[PDB]
Amino acid sequence: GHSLQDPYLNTLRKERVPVSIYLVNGIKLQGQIESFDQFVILLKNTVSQMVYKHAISTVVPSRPVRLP
Amino acid sequence: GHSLQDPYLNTLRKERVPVSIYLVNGIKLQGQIESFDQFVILLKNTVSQMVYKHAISTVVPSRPVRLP
Amino acid sequence: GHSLQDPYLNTLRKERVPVSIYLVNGIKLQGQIESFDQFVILLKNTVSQMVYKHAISTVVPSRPVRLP
Amino acid sequence: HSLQDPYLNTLRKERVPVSIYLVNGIKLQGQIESFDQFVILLKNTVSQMVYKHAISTVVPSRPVRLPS
Amino acid sequence: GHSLQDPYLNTLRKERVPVSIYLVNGIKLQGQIESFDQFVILLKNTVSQMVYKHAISTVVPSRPVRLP
Amino acid sequence: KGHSLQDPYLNTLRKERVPVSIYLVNGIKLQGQIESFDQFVILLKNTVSQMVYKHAISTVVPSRPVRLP
Ligand SMILES: Nc1ncnc2c1ncn2[C@@H]1O[C@H](COP(=O)(O)OP(=O)(O)OP(=O)(O)O)[C@@H](O)[C@H]1O
Ligand SMILES: Nc1ncnc2c1ncn2[C@@H]1O[C@H](COP(=O)(O)OP(=O)(O)OP(=O)(O)O)[C@@H](O)[C@H]1O
Ligand SMILES: Nc1ncnc2c1ncn2[C@@H]1O[C@H](COP(=O)(O)OP(=O)(O)OP(=O)(O)O)[C@@H](O)[C@H]1O
Ligand SMILES: Nc1ncnc2c1ncn2[C@@H]1O[C@H](COP(=O)(O)OP(=O)(O)OP(=O)(O)O)[C@@H](O)[C@H]1O
Ligand SMILES: Nc1ncnc2c1ncn2[C@@H]1O[C@H](COP(=O)(O)OP(=O)(O)OP(=O)(O)O)[C@@H](O)[C@H]1O
Ligand code: NA
Ligand code: NA
Repeated sequence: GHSLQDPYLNTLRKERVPVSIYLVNGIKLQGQIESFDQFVILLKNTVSQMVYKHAISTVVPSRPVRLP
Repeated sequence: GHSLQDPYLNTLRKERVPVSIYLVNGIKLQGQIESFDQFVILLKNTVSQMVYKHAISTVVPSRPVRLP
Repeated sequence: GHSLQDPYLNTLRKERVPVSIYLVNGIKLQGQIESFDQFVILLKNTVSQMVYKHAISTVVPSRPVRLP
Repeated sequence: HSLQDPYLNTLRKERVPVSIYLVNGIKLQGQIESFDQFVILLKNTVSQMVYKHAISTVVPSRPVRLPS
Repeated sequence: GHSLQDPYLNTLRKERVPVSIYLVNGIKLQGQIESFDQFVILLKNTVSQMVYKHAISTVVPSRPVRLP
Repeated sequence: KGHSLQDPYLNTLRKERVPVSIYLVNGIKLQGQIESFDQFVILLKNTVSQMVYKHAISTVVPSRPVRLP
């Protein structure tokens, strides 16, 4: 399920970790995860934007992180 | 669920906030959200059009949105 | 849910409005919506072709259209 | 699938020559030999299985009776 | 519903038929169907690699195959 | 057959810690070890553990063959 995606995203959110989100088309977004639900992530940095999960390849934290 | 996506689109809709919508294929659409449902967004501006969510990567508001 | 997509496509259909349908790969199709269901749209012209909704980015009517 | 199935079944049973445009822009030609919910067997020189998720459009070479 | 895909893939597996698998991105994989489930295919050659179906456009056997 | 192949296959690569290559839909090649996975994502370990959406993966390729249970 999301039995893993969620605590991971939530850990990045809670602790305000800088991340790169890579999109399926190769576009790289940077920021902190402000919030998220089942389908979108709200990314904040130089401009705030709502990102669709279905368009995301990877989420890469800038530092190692406690895992579920 | 859609606990985040929906109040976010509704606030954009209600406050007529100009948005940029970036499609998975890199095309940028521009305008205001007239309405939406689970699967599509109705975008009005110089050009009015129905946009399938599955083709959307990000929604970038022209100014930040305060959620309820 | 479908509260917008259905009445929007049904209106375009009943009114025989010429539409531009942009595919996810950038290609543009033009014609009239002959019919549609959950997964496909039948686009009328020289022949009526079947278009999977999953392959569509946007539907753009040639003229402004209301949905009373 | 109230439209897709009778439409593909007409194409199959009348052995109508078709074009299948894929989401990446590749164009396949042949005839529909069989299909189910997820795949179409496209028949020709070499026959092949096409995933509907990779199809953008299905374009018959001639007009065909339309499901009503 | 799966009355084509399963028996097609299973015939290709049982008979160890050389196949080409084309991905939506243009990549051409070659080998033989080792096993498959609802979502992935195990494609044997130098190692058995897991191919996600959603990434596949077509499956093309190296020779014709009689179905059950 | 549901996930009767994908789960044990990924589980094998996880438990045996076999290095894999994960190719993305856009051609990009990621490399590391499968730390864990759920229905939707795979955690890929190297410098940091990045999260890979399955919907963006075309293939997972083990650096060396392995066997299913
Ligand atoms: N974890 C990842 N997921 C998806 N794509 C990635 C990832 N890491 C790198 N890429 C992409 O792979 C390509 C090659 O990576 P490389 O490290 O050479 O790029 P880079 O110079 O670091 O650029 P960037 O800082 O934008 O990643 C780049 O287009 C990059 O954006
Ligand atoms: N927030 C975003 N989400 C997804 N894709 C984006 C985003 N911002 C830019 N891109 C993509 O990155 C590519 C690089 O273009 P760039 O961002 O430099 O132009 P731009 O700053 O958007 O210009 P303008 O603001 O005038 O549109 C664009 O093709 C665009 O599709
Ligand atoms: N409303 C839209 N939705 C999705 N894609 C679009 C839309 N409008 C244009 N495009 C695509 O984006 C690309 C660049 O857009 P641009 O602003 O140049 O439109 P255009 O090329 O003048 O339109 P046309 O191709 O009809 O002349 C075009 O190839 C077109 O296919
Ligand atoms: N029904 C369709 N579905 C998807 N793409 C199409 C369709 N018809 C044409 N195209 C694409 O539109 C582009 C422009 O088509 P144009 O009418 O200029 O040439 P064409 O005669 O359609 O070429 P062809 O049919 O050989 O692809 C081509 O790249 C073609 O692949
Ligand atoms: N299993 C695979 N899944 C998806 N893409 C692949 C795969 N193998 C190769 N590619 C594509 O090939 C390009 C580089 O080729 P690569 O070195 O990965 O071939 P290879 O698989 O090592 O060949 P061989 O199977 O002969 O060892 C990458 O951009 C990648 O997109
Ligand atoms: Na990149
Ligand atoms: Na094309």
